Amino acid sequence: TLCDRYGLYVVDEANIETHGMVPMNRLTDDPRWLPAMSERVTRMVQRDRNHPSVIIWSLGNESGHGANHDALYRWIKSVDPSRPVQYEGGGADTTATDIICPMYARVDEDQPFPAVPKWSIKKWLSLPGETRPLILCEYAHAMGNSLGGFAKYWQAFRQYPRLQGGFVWDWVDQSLIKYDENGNPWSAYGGDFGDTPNDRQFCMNGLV
Amino acid sequence: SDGSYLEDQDMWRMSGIFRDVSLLHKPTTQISDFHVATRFNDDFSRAVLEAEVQMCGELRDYLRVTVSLWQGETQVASGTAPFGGEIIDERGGYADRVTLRLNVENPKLWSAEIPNLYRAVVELHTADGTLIEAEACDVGFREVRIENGLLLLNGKPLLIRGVNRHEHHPLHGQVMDEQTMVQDILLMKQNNFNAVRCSHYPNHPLWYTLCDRYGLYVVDEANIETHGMVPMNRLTDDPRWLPAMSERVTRMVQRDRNHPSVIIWSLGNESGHGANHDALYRWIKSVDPSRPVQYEGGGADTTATDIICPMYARVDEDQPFPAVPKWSIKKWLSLPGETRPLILCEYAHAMGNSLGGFAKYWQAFRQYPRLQGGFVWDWVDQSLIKYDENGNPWSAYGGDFGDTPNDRQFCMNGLV
Ligand SMILES: OC[C@H]1O[C@@H](SCCc2ccccc2)[C@H](O)[C@@H](O)[C@H]1O
Ligand SMILES: OC[C@H]1O[C@@H](SCCc2ccccc2)[C@H](O)[C@@H](O)[C@H]1O
Ligand SMILES: [Mg+2]
Repeated sequence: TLCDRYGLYVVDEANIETHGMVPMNRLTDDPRWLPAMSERVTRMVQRDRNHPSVIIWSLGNESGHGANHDALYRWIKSVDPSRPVQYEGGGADTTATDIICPMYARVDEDQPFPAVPKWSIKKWLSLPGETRPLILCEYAHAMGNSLGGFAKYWQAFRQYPRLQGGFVWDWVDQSLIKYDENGNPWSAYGGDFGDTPNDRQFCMNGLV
Repeated sequence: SDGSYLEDQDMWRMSGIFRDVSLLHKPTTQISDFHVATRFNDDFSRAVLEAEVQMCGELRDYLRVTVSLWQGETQVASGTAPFGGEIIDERGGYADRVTLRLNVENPKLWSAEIPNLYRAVVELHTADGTLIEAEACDVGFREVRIENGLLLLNGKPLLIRGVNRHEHHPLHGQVMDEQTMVQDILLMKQNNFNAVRCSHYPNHPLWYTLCDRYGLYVVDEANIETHGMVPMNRLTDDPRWLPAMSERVTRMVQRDRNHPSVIIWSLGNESGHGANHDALYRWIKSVDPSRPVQYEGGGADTTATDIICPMYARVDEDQPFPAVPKWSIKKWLSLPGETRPLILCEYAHAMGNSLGGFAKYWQAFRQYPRLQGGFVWDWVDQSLIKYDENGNPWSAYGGDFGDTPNDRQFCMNGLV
């Protein structure tokens, strides 16, 4: 409602992420989990499809590429043809996305990982056969003293028509407040609650 | 002559009988044309050589054509037939043509790395075995196609290490001899070049034979350039010049279509974009579907080219001219709708102390699949020799012969 009234474009995303599985698509390639995944996608679309600010649907995040993703991509295109669908898993340019949507691809430097390479964004555009627009779903990881080389993304976005921008990672630090002996507040991060294992200060990636 | 309007190439303007003169004797019944084409299975393990032969003179029932294929001294394949093609339309077929098909198993493929050649002999003879006349040419088995935005040879993507070359000699002007041609080919291969662009007209016929034998890819180019017109397409958009332009394109293709080294046809150079170029692009695709056609005029990516072929586009910097912008080559590839390969028909102008930033092109060629290389401008300086008072020779350039107006030292752009 607030994004409709003030004016922001929204990507609305299904609650599906299976990052810690080995391999990452162990559940999203299994037909026994197709029921559980379909409730997460179909109920989001039935709730939010009347909002003008929602311009793109997303199938979730970091769950590899499985046949369950293709089935659900096609379900949304059929019930709601008025918005594109994006999905980054399985190398950011599978048959389950309308937009190439890499995370942390660099402007000029290739990172050739096996099965899921991250090409430079200028090169990705022109691979044999490729016609889709490119919008980075995560770029410029703002952890601590960061955003070096930000100008280099914005030079490329303005020069190439099919580079249509991206979403910085991310808005606000996820720190929590703890109290010392004198009752003075302090900012705490992973591991400060006796939680173990933990990922320490990786929870603070915000611009604010 | 009015033909001078179509020959405004950047070079010395000279005149005369500057190539060979010869007499040829043929019998009255004679081979008047022949074409050779090669087709492959998916992995290049089986080929069909198809030969079309046409005759002139009086057709008789006893006339026969034999085509044989030789590898060294070993005969590899042979075929024989009487005249009479298959039915073409409601009125019949060509009584004065025949098509032989020869199967070849595990052919050795031609490329610039390994220039394997066969020899095809065509014999017109009587049914009882008397020879009337024989003709022959060198055959290279290779396939050139564009697939999914890449130029492929024998199924693999090419990287063109090319140069532009003019026919120029400092003492003899535009007269080419064999010794000069061989010297240029050895120096090119010794400096890691694999391709040559005939800038900007068909070459002496011996050039294509040497490129077949030593191994260079050739772009063969029609003698059409109207650079000094305003606007540049004033003649190539006029239908009254369509006759003159079509003779320059159709006669080049009828002369050179049997050479394995010729892999790409070009419609000429710097003549804007006119409806005459579209008509002639389509003529070549129809008579010779086995080679791509390229043309740079009118902004390097018109409907008259299979390859985007800019001249002097930069690696990273755009040059946005009105109507005919030169995009950076990395950006050109990804413009909305664009799917073709990109090969620069001229880059890295080598005038005087030059080629700064050459490494930057080669970094981009190796990183982007659809950037498949380019032709440097150019091979040899076009200087001429003059003599001083003591008879000592010196190298001269535009304006040193009292020629005016002239373009001074712009005639020297060579790597040698
Ligand atoms: O803010 C951390 C980022 O971590 C990387 S995993 C690679 C880095 C990593 C892996 C394991 C523990 C800590 C960091 C994700 O791809 C991003 O979406 C984001 O969550
Ligand atoms: O070697 C000179 C080059 O000149 C430029 S025109 C622009 C430069 C120019 C124009 C008029 C006179 C002198 C140079 C051509 O496009 C090239 O193909 C090549 O011929
Ligand atoms: Mg010119």
